[PDB]
Amino acid sequence: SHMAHQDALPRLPVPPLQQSLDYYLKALQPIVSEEEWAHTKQLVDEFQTSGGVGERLQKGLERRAKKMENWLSEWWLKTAYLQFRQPVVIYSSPGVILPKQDFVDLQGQLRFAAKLIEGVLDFKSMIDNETLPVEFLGGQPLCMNQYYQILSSCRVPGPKQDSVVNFLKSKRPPTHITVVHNYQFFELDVYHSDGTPLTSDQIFVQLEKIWNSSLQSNKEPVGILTSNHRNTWAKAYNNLIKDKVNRESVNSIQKSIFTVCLDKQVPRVSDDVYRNHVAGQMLHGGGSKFNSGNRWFDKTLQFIVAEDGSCGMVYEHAAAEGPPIVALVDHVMEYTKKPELVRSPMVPLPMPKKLRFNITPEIKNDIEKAKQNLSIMIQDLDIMMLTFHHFGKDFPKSEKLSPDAFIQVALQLAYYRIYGQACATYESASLRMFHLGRTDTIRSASIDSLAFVKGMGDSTVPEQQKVELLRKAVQAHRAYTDRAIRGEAFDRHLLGLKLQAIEDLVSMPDIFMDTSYAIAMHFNLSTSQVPAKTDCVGFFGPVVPDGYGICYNPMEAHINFSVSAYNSCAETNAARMAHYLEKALLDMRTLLQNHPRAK
Ligand SMILES: C[N+](C)(C)C[C@H](O)CC(=O)O
Repeated sequence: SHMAHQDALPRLPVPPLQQSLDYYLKALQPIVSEEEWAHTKQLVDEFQTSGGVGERLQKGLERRAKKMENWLSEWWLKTAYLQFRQPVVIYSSPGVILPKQDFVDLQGQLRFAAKLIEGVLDFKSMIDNETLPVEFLGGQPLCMNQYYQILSSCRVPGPKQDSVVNFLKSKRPPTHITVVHNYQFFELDVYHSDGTPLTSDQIFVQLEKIWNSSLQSNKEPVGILTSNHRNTWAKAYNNLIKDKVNRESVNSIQKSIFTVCLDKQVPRVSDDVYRNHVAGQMLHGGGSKFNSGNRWFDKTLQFIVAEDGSCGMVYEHAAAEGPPIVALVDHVMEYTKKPELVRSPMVPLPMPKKLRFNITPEIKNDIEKAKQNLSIMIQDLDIMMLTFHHFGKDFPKSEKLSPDAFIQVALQLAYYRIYGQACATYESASLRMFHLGRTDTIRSASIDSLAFVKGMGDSTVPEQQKVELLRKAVQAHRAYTDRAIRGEAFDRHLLGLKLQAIEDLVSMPDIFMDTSYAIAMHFNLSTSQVPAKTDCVGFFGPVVPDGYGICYNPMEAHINFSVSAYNSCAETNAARMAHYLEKALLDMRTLLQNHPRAK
């Protein structure tokens, strides 16, 4: 947004070596053995010894920060996503489920879909004009650069590493979106000649023509190719755009402000697994026979409107971060409720261009391969959506406790109860207080948390002592959260030293080849909060085979949880973890309330 605003932002810092290495050792203690900790302790010293390797790398990062807006920007985007060759589906692109809608027929589906498009465009006008209210936290400005990445962009396959294209602010910014129905894509202009955007009514009419221009699911699901392994997809992608029409269709999708998916009717399932499936539809689409082919997963923003009223979205992480999405969601959902205006007399409206795809025996073979790959993926994903009705932010806040810290500590209590030990845990922290900041790591497994979980279950340790261990565990977490937000966390900084070493062509340092670093970066628990005003929830796959993906939205009197795991690992089960997590949240409340402070 405002130039003055972004110009006042502090630039991402490089924390002091001794600081980050100290925090590093503290965070390792709860997850490694003493031998492993002792050895890592020795390696940590050698790394920071006078005139040693650590210093040369450290100064490298400091120089790097003087010559760049953000010393970590390109590096994070590159190593976390563009270089991640796993399919973006389930493994990277977050899935979001919005509050169900009440439409009961097709027309209601097109109507809502239309309202939503107008909603996003209203949100877009604010971003174009730079009128979107500048944001703050505690009184510190927050970078607004993430709002410019989510629209009119698209991930691009690469034989070695992908890339991201953005056209929001080009000479001829896009004015069309892409709509896909029954696997067929269309190019729909959402603005008139005079810049004014179409209306909810003008949109609905266009979507109707599209619906008609694809009555049957009688075409190849080209789009499903975007969900295969990035290396496989890069080859199939290249072979796909060897054709002029294909290339032109693809090109149209890449520049489209965003994509809207009008899903087809799917079989009915028992109620107790209904939410689970809906999430599946938003996360991955359900598979080859359902709506997976009704997607273009490279697209930064994909809004999904189900046939049964459900709806949600899925964004590609390369160019999308949490904050923008949350803001867009809240603003759009609210807009779809704001009463319209008298129908703007209808003016002549063109036919939405259909983006055809010439199929060849090779393009068709890749598609069959993509169906098969995705199918395996879905069959391995274990999801359990938990709606914690017991309480939300109200309880923790009435106890003068941060709800996020509380939930995180509950999760630690739940994991320990199941496995009898703690594990490397990750919780997304927003680095937005700094120019171009995306995220840093908050480590939920701490000295205090383990102390709390052990004691919590120790028959000898008194309830009163348990409650004190709990309060310490929560506060420790909150502090870490605040620290990570101010750039005092250490994970990104450690990554930087390593990358700096590689860049300078220096032998990989011992500190990184260390078993302890392998364990510290192997996140059996991957988490993130979605602090939305809308009663929605996010979800994503575990970052490790034997791990869980947990995402939550704390509401006032309840909490929306998503828990994911992989079937290929017998030691992890979604339901069980969700079941324990609930019990952990409740035992924590019971414990807190039975041992108050004073009167
Ligand atoms: C899901 N997870 C934590 C892997 C990615 C986060 O949503 C974004 C981040 O932490 O950079």
